[PDB]
Amino acid sequence: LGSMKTERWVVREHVEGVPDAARIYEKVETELNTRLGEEQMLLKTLYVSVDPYLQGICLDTPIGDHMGADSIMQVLDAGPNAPFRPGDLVQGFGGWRTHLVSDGKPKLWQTGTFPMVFPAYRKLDLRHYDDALPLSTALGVMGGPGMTAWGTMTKFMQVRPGDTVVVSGASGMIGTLVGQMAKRAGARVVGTAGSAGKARYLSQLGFDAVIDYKLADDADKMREALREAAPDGVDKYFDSIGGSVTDAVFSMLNVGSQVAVCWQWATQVQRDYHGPRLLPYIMFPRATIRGIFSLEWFTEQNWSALHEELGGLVRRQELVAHETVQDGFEHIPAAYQTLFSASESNRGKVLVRV
Amino acid sequence: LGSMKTERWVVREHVEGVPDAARIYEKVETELNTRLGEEQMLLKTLYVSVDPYLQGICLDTPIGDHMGADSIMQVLDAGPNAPFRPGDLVQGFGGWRTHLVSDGKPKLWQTGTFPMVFPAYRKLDLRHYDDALPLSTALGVMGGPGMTAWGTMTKFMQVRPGDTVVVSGASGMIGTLVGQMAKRAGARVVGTAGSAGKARYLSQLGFDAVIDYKLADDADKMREALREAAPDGVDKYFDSIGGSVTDAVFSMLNVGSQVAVCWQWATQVQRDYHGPRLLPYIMFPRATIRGIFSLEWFTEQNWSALHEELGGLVRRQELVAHETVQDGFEHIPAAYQTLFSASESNRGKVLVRV
Ligand SMILES: NC(=O)c1ccc[n+]([C@@H]2O[C@H](COP(=O)([O-])OP(=O)(O)OC[C@H]3O[C@@H](n4cnc5c(N)ncnc54)[C@H](OP(=O)(O)O)[C@@H]3O)[C@@H](O)[C@H]2O)c1
Ligand SMILES: NC(=O)c1ccc[n+]([C@@H]2O[C@H](COP(=O)([O-])OP(=O)(O)OC[C@H]3O[C@@H](n4cnc5c(N)ncnc54)[C@H](OP(=O)(O)O)[C@@H]3O)[C@@H](O)[C@H]2O)c1
Ligand SMILES: CC[C@@H]1C[C@@H]2C[C@@H]3[C@H]4C/C=C\C(=O)NCCC[C@@H]5NC(=O)/C(=C(O)/C=C/[C@@H]4C[C@H](O)[C@H]3[C@@H]2[C@H]1C)C5=O
Ligand SMILES: CC[C@@H]1C[C@@H]2C[C@@H]3[C@H]4C/C=C\C(=O)NCCC[C@@H]5NC(=O)/C(=C(O)/C=C/[C@@H]4C[C@H](O)[C@H]3[C@@H]2[C@H]1C)C5=O
Repeated sequence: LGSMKTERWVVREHVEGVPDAARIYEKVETELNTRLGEEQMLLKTLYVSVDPYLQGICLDTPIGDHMGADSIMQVLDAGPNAPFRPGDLVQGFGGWRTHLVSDGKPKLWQTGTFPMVFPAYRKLDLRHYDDALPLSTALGVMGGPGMTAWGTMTKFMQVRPGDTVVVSGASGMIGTLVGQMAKRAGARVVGTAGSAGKARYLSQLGFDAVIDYKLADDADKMREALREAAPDGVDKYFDSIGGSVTDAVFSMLNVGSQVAVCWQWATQVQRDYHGPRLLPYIMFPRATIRGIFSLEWFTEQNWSALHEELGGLVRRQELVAHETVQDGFEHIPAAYQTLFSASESNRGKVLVRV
Repeated sequence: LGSMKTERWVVREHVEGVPDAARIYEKVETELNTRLGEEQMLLKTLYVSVDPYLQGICLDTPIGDHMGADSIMQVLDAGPNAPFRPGDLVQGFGGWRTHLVSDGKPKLWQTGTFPMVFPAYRKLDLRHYDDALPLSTALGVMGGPGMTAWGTMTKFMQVRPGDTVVVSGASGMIGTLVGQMAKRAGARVVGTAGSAGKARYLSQLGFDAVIDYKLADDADKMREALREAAPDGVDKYFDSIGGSVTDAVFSMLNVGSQVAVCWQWATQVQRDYHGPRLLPYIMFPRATIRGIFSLEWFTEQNWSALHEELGGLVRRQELVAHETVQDGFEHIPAAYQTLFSASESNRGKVLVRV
């Protein structure tokens, strides 16, 4: 009847808007019972992801509980019917915890806005990873974010040569992957970034035009920047921002256009709940708008196609998937903070190697 | 060579909001030159359509111009290179005029909000019509509105047995037609209507619930009636109204739900331009939203299809395509006004026999 010392980051306090990592999260020591049920496993956390969607996960986490997050774990011990053996690497929602016990089965997010179901843990096979595509990429381009970009661009958006594609929130991993895929499919690609460096970075990834969303702060100034960046209209919009940039894009939708709603940062994070009605603007364009919830694509078939298609382009150097690996379980909230407010210096997926 | 006296309804004044049809329009005598260019035809108007979408056509029509509308016409006289011969019957955007000279070719709506192109005149064939499917159906179930409903239900929405289908604006020919096709695919069809007498007309047509949209002023009041009317949520939504009813339906979208946007009466007519941001409610449901602009389906193949699929069911009494034909050219604007003020007595498509 043993037990082990583990550390955990827990939700101290609920604060909406831009969260203040130093204030919401407290690092505690915790005794973990190492006694396993017949198909439970004891796991060690090797990497964790920090993502903006955690802001609204946290505001749904009971005070005192650990911060959920996507992670890479190694099995230390396992009961006789556990899905994985000791040594196996898994990707799943381990959280900001050094170690944990779980059977890796799918689990409801009880206190979520929706009845969301966190996926079963995914076995990672080392043959898929090398120095060009390290194991850590199971939290980025070979993970949720990659699956979001690749799934949208191959199961919904049909970018054609000549199209103008708008990507809001382009500086992040998903945005840059969508842009680079769109460019490969032959499109003019316009993005929004948040400073001259980031906008230059997107220009080095192949974006044809980059608009500063800090300068163009309202839909009118934003309408101006789009009309200059996209003079023939918008065929495809990959939206992570919402708000007044999305209001702007909807005024200039072309016929048969397609909008993918991946996130609404300006609503979720900036509490912008009311705005110009958008549906009156989509009838003549005959525009199709599809909500994106990439969990529906987490199948073994899609993960292989991901590693074939997307892993290939990354390895042949036809496609840049950049990540930023902060070291140290104790710097997890400092890494998370650098997503909001400190996006300067931040390229791609931010991970923490523990 | 020669001329003939005609009457025309012209736009004398622009009035926003709900139309004042007696203040907007003026009936004039107009001498038409009847000397025909080589592809021009002289046509005589048999029926005209009055529709809510005419409110926007009007506001885009220069003062003094004639009011455009959908009509059934008959070729009196035709140049040698005309597309049709005298005696031929055609459906086209002839307008509130007793006679006109046109060449039947597609025409750009110069002054539109959108660069829309009115279609070429479409020859009708009297063989195709009997007492069950009168010639006037070329302005209803065998015309515009019929092609809007049928096209949506066979080209976009995949209604499957067990769905809950919600139709805002259900009393008219389009909502009525959607519901009946949805019911034939196994759905539970919920609607809205404005009376008790139409509420009972829809139910008797096979609707399982009918909210009264006048009782339901609010997005709150509308959620409650919907929750009741559709307890398992919405999988399909045919929207003609927008506004607060649409804000309600978007709060209870099921997974893989489809929304088709037909009109936004609440914004177009009632001038409600702001509301809750709706896009942030579609991501988890993976809702698909498609603007409708049925002009895209006006193809020869699609008409023959519409005749055969619907003309069967309508004729065999399995599909109710009622119509309300007002008599008298001098009454066209009064018939148009009832769509907005006195619909309690209308049934299906409103036309005017000239
Ligand atoms: N529905 C789904 O299935 C799904 C799946 C995965 C992810 N998501 C969500 O979708 C988003 C996209 O992923 P990502 O990796 O591309 O995220 P991300 O870009 O890392 O999010 C932060 C970035 O967005 C930019 N940004 C911040 N505030 C902005 C604003 N108000 N207007 C415009 N841009 C702004 C910043 O660019 P600068 O650095 O240039 O300031 C920053 O680098 C994430 O927020 C994630 O939570 C949804
Ligand atoms: N996008 C396209 O391609 C396309 C093509 C054709 C038509 N449309 C539009 O689609 C709509 C449907 O066509 P239709 O022929 O069936 O017209 P309709 O529904 O007969 O239009 C007027 C009717 O709508 C109802 N109504 C008025 N205000 C309402 C409200 N606030 N909420 C709910 N219902 C309300 C009234 O019904 P009660 O008598 O029950 O009050 C009235 O009978 C029209 O708006 C039409 O212009 C679009
Ligand atoms: C173990 C795999 C992990 C599980 C994580 C759960 C993550 C998903 C859920 C994360 C947060 C959430 O659901 N917050 C409350 C709603 C706010 C807001 N409204 C939405 O509709 C929405 C999303 O729809 C997000 C989708 C994320 C997509 C992302 O890809 C998933 C992560 C995935 C990589 C929002 O954020
Ligand atoms: C000759 C065949 C005729 C040609 C007519 C032209 C009619 C179409 C045009 C009618 C009005 C219009 O274009 N008004 C300006 C936009 C306001 C508002 N925004 C929209 O996107 C919209 C429509 O999307 C309308 C679609 C109608 C659909 C209708 O069915 C067509 C008529 C059709 C039956 C709106 O109403």
